[PDB]
Amino acid sequence: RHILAAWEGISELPIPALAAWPPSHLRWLHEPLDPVQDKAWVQALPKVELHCHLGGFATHGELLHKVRQ
Amino acid sequence: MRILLCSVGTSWAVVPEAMQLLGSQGFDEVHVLTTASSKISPGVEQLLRYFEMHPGPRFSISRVQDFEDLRSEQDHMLFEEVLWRWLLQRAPQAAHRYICLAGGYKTISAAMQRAAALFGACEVFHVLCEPRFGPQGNREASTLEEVEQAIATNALRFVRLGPEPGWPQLRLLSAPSFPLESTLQGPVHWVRASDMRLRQHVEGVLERSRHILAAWEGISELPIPALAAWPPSHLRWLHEPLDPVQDKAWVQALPKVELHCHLGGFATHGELLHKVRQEAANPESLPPVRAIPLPPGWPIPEEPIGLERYMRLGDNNGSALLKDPGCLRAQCRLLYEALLADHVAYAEIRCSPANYASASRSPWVVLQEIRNHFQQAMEETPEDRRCHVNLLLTATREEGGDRSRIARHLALAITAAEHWKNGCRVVGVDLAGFEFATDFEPVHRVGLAVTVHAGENDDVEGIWQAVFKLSARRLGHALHLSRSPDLLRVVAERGIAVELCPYANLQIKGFPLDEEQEGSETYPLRGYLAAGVAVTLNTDNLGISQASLTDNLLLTARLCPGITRLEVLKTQVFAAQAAFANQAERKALWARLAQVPVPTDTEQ
Amino acid sequence: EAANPESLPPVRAIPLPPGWPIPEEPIGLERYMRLGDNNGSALLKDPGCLRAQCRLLYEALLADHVAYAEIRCSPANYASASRSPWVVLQEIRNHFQQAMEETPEDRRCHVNLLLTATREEGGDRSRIARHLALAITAAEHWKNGCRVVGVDLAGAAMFATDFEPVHRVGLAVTVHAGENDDVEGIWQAVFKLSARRLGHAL
Amino acid sequence: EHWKNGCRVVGVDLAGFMFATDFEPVHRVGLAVTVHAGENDDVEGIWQAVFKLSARRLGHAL
Ligand SMILES: Nc1ncnc2c1ncn2[C@@H]1O[C@H](COP(=O)(O)OP(=O)(O)OP(=O)(O)O)[C@@H](O)[C@H]1O
Ligand SMILES: Nc1ncnc2c1ncn2[C@@H]1O[C@H](COP(=O)(O)OP(=O)(O)OP(=O)(O)O)[C@@H](O)[C@H]1O
Ligand SMILES: [Mg+2]
Ligand SMILES: [Zn+2]
Repeated sequence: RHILAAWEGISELPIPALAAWPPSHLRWLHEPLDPVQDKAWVQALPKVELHCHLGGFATHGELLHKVRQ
Repeated sequence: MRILLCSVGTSWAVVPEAMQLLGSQGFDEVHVLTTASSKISPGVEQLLRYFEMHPGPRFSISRVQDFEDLRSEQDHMLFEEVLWRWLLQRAPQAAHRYICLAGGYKTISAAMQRAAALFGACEVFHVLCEPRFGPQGNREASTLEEVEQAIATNALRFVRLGPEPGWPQLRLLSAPSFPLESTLQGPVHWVRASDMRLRQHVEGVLERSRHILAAWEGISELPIPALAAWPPSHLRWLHEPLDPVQDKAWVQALPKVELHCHLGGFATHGELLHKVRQEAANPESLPPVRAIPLPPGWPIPEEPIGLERYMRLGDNNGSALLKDPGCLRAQCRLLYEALLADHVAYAEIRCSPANYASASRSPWVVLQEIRNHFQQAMEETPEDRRCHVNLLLTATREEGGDRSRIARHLALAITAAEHWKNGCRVVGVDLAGFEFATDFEPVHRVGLAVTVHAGENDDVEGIWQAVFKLSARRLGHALHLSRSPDLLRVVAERGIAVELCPYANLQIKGFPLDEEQEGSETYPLRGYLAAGVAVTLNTDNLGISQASLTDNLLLTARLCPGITRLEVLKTQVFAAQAAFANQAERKALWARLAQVPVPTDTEQ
Repeated sequence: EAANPESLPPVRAIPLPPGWPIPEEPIGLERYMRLGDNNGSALLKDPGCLRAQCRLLYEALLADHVAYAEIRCSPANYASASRSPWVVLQEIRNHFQQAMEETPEDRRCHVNLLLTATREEGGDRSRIARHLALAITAAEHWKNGCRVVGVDLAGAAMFATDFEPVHRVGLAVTVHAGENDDVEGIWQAVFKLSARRLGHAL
Repeated sequence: EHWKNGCRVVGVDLAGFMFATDFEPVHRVGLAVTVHAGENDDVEGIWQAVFKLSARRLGHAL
């Protein structure tokens, strides 16, 4: 059901696996992002990092103390 | 709102008992579909009597005039069609749709179940009544008093099979598109169906959905998403080697993309040359028709003839001939006609307006005339079949000659880039030479795309300089990429398209044809494809080569052994992505590409 | 005479230094440029305001008895999303050609055009490229009447600009001398840019 | 060229160059270049990174 319903307009979805998503979930995906309420969904997302300096990771706090130890 | 579309046959008690599935709430309105058999009459009067009292819900009766008994299968098909039409009409929404299948024949009950599956029903139940009624108390309620007793004694067990959403494609079918012929006869409706379009539409939708679900798995390996709706046999046919002969008609119908085509090499001989000459404005200035003999076996020469002979093979048209306005107009119109005959959806033509300028006609005038001829030809064609033409300016490097033409062409391109923002546009410059970086910073500063045209050399330094010095977004005739793994990897990574002209390459350079397996001299098309390079197949010169885009796509089957048809579709997609078009033209091209011809020889 | 009076910018208030035209003290170049901010690209993007400028200017040369003039224009500064730089130049040329032909051939001031490729304070050399390409395109287009006769280099990038193409099409080059005493600048104009005239070489 | 599996060196990021004279060797060997923008609100640097440094990514191009 879900795949056929979302088949029309499948080139507008970044990940092609989103077609099998329920239509209500796709409508939610098309709604503005909520930082307070969407913390868990973003936290569980598989992400790609392309800009991260190694020398600016543990610059203060417990991480810095661990690095020094 | 809550409706209940029930079925009545010899037993009319189904409807009154079905009127209590919810209980005290009942149904705001109910309907019944049955046959026109005479035996169904007394049940109809009993139902009307039952409706006389408890007239809370709405009431109506519909019988099929062409289906009474179960003595035929065509009658069964007609009954199914009428049931679907009546469900569409008397039940606009399945969310507010309660369906009862207790009444009707066994085939009738199956029809209600199948219709609920196809079009969806908010809830499907089956009404039951204990036989503790009637004489002897061994028969179920079959009269008004007995029906009320059953409804008043809780003698009706209701089995609900659960909601049933149906098919997304079968939930947006409005009844007005499937009208049912009704004839008011008293307090009942006599419904009839004209055509069986509904059943054919449902069957086609179901088959297409099954094909889509079967192809869902490998949806990222299909160049065009619309290929998932093909039958699995078709998708298997698409993975087999391309047949140069049997597949001619399938390739001829493909919507193709042309990226490497020269305006001056189109009508170089034959009848097209004579038509172009006849169109001339002043027939006296026409140069005499030189005698240029084609090599034996043309367009497939026995041995390669190099680039100088190939270029000289088209001296009857071009700079000396297109200086006539009428000849230029005929050239443009005939080129657009040839593009239309090949089903090309997007084409980039290469022109040298400075070569066609005269005392009274500046390069700007020639360029404007070419652009307006192509735009007028485009506008004279239906949008569904219209080939979109864009223009590239060729800034060639003469052998120690006129270097002012390069400057004139670059300035012309930079000006035409802003001049036109719709229809036929000037989208880039073709650099046939350097195979000079200072001359092209202005080209990059205004957003013009650059394509470098390799020729008469097999060096990788030229390709390296074009990629990293000229910032070329496409490469023409880069037949020696495999000879440098770093260069090939860079080309694949940066997404630089490679323009290949099968016939032109074969005639100028020469490659083995119809071999068995890929040797060290085979055409590099499949080696490039396996390396991740965006490869596009083009014509170069329609006239000098005597080959169309279809002919080149077919010859790829002999230059490359085992090349599949999915590979030609991939080349078309690569060309669509590598075109210098804007968002609107790109959308139109992608809409056109989504219509691939259906194979006809999928039987082996 | 604006065609779209609903788009004309408000008439900014610009005060002239006391003693104009003869100031009591040199006001520099930056203050000089700002003094003309009520006209130019602000007003000349209007098709109707670009005619009054071209006609109110030709009758100022007639009242001064000028016999030959070369006007410096920047057609790319007046180009909108619907009027390309070539359309603006196409119009400036024909607004001067039309005015010339409507004057008796005895008091007719002959007007030619120079395209000013001004160095920009953003490194944005796209404007330079468009003007140089426009001048090369208009050099061959018009052989009679009003003509584009050269480019005005009002300003190291130009030495990396490859001004050779303008030389190959027969265009002349004029260079404004910078506000600094850059003797090394006038040297490169004569021998690198092949300038045939020098502006403000004091 | 040393490593071909696992963790690899896939490119270099220029951090304030517009000057690609000493970068032809990196493009020759196939190393991708990402140009990292500075605190200056200039667009000429972006043009040089795109066409002079042949950058494939841009950092903080605001
Ligand atoms: N957000 C940033 N913008 C610009 N430069 C940065 C930024 N973050 C780090 N850098 C610079 O990147 C350079 C190299 O990166 P990295 O942080 O890994 O080096 P480092 O020697 O450990 O850093 P540092 O001594 O500056 O903390 C450092 O010199 C730092 O100045
Ligand atoms: N296959 C090719 N390989 C390399 N250069 C080519 C090829 N085909 C055309 N050219 C170059 O393109 C230039 C302009 O292309 P076009 O075919 O439109 O020629 P033209 O304007 O008719 O002039 P002419 O045929 O007299 O050279 C030609 O002068 C030729 O130098
Ligand atoms: Mg001003
Ligand atoms: Zn070619």
